[PDB]
Amino acid sequence: WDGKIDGTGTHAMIVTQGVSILENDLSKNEPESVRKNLEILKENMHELQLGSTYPDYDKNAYDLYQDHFWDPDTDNNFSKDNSWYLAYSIPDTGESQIRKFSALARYEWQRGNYKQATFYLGEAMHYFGDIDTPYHPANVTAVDSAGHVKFETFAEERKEQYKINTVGCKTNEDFYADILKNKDFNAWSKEYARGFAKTGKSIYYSHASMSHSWDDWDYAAKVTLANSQKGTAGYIYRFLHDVSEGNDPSVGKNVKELVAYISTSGEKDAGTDDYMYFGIKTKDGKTQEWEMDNPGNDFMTGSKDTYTFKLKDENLKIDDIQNMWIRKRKYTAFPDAYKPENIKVIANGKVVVDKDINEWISGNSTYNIK
Ligand SMILES: [Zn+2]
Repeated sequence: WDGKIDGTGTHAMIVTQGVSILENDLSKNEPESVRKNLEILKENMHELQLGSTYPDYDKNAYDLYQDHFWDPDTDNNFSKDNSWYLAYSIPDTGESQIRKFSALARYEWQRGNYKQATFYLGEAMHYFGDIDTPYHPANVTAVDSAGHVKFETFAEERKEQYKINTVGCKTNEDFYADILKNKDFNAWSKEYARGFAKTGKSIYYSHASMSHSWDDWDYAAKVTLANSQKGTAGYIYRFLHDVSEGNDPSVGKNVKELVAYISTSGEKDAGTDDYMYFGIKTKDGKTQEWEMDNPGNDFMTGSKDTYTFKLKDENLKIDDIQNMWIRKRKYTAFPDAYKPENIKVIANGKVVVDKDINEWISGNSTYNIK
């Protein structure tokens, strides 16, 4: 879906509708804290709207927006168009970004930073909205087909007539109740998103591609836009319950992957081109290290980078990881100083490390973040 940097456009309509829908379907026996948090959420509507359109204008966006894609069947963005990386990486997809930003959103909310929290939730919904288009889950880029942009423009112009005001049931009913059943946010979000993405991919082949009429496009937009609104409303519902009761999805679960969200200082020369590594040390003195290298230029001055690391051992708990750090090693003969501003480490949908740094890492040195 289209979206403008000022927080207007199809993307903004989906989240704005998502809140109204929720308000409409909210059952009377819904907890009081949920009602209050929704009021705080409506108070911050413009940040939800800005976050919903922001990823397309984010200056450190991938050249092709690879991560805005995800095939629910193959489980990747364009087969491996990021340009798949073995032994170190973990390419981001629309699906993983929903999880990343969802974790950031709950974290900020829990500390009363509603402004930042809502912006993050907004970004998470941008990615869900995308996977609910016909083209994104089918992995059909703008380069691959002219119908891609054309379809999103068709939708943008008619967005007003595709708004829905309810999912068709109250929150105490099946659709919403199901959302709350699985405490493992991550396992849930993946399946929930898969269902909508499969419907979008089907719609592409049966109605939204360039082989179809314009009465077909109307039907395709009506269905996928309705589903986008419906699914967003559910995500918001889940969010409100999670932030209101302080539900934690990481509990007891093994840590199979770690996600690092790094903000590089905006100061002159803060970015670097040297080899960067992220490492962990376990209580038992066992260590693992991965090279941080997604890319197209990582660690640019003022950028925000995401890395996902898969752990070797699969029986570890969060408390088992004694230390974590970042280490830099020179590329050429002269070290390239690096100045990170902050680093957050996410495990099982929970921000486990929120570390401000704001200092140079001049040469070949290690810097503990935990
Ligand atoms: Zn979009």
